[PDB]
Amino acid sequence: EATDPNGYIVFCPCMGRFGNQVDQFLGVLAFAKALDRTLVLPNFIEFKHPETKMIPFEFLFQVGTVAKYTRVVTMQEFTKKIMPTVWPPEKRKAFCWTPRQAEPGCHSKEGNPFGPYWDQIDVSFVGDEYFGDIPGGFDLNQMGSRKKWLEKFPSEEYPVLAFSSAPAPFPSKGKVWSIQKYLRWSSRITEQAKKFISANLAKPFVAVHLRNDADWVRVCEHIDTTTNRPLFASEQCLGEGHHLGTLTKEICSPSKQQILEQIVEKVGSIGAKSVFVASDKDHMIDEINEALKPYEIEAHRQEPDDMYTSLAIMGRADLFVGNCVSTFSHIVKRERDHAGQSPRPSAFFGIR
Ligand SMILES: Nc1nc2c(ncn2[C@@H]2O[C@H](COP(=O)(O)OP(=O)(O)O)[C@@H](O)[C@H]2O)c(=O)[nH]1
Repeated sequence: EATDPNGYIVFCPCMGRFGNQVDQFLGVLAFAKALDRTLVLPNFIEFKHPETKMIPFEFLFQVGTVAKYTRVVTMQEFTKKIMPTVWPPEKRKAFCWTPRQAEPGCHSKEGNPFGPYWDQIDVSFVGDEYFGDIPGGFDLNQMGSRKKWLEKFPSEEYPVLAFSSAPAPFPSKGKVWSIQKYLRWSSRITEQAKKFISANLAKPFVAVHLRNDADWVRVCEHIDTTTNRPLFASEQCLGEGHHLGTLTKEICSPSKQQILEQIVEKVGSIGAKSVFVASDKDHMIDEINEALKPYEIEAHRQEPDDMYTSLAIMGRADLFVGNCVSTFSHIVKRERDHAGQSPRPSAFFGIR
């Protein structure tokens, strides 16, 4: 019915894959609340055979729950009710930090997933706006920055702030992690997880995330122990600014030997009766089963490995062993920390 007189934020989760998108989305939630505009829930993005698939927020997560954090609308609602009445085509401007080259601009629809995401909701942009000139950019907790935002893009002139990418830092700040208390798997996904667990995973079970597709080597080449800077999600196991210790290649990219040894250790730590493995490539089922044979238990995977059901299963594990650098693992860690009545235990490869 009524539309928000403070205006709206819509954005493309245009950086990285699902872990990346969620990580920034928590920040966008914090941003929308502080600014006090209603957030249009994004379509998440999945890169497949030839196509870029936009996934409705509500296919993955419950709107009811996220609405307990801040004012939200589904993309379906935005497209049907809000856009036709508050955001006519002549007012559709894109927002980004600073102009860049392909005439310099936001280039909000150049390439993949940029073009397809906006095509999905029949948005073409008629002009660009920049916010990078505001001191502290999208950090609304810098004194004066919020006032400056409301001065530069008032809701009367700009009913919809439409961002080329998430208006949030990457990696996420520690202060926003607990916001994923407000992300709850759709019933569909939770039921797929529950069925796999009851059929295949005698309790208590250890769930492990094996991050090992071809893009990972380069990720872990980033590690230099002398400077010990945060790398993607590493602060999830080493604390903000790595106050707990040193990021190592053993943490980022454990060897097969190290993986098997630590699975065995974690099985023994809980008297586990089964192991679940989620992986982007090599689930190591044969190697793990061989390593677990003296202990008369097995490892199990989904066939095929659906990334969302996999995250949900790892969230329900008695013990989760994740990859500390991975933002995909970070989703599980944050669910285990914040989703429930009380926190459920997590561990990571290479960290004591
Ligand atoms: N099916 C499945 N896919 C995965 C798994 N781990 C990674 N992936 C894929 O690889 C992407 C990794 O990107 P991202 O989620 O941002 O996490 P990060 O790169 O590990 O920080 C995921 O979003 C998935 O598309 C897994 O355990 N199962």
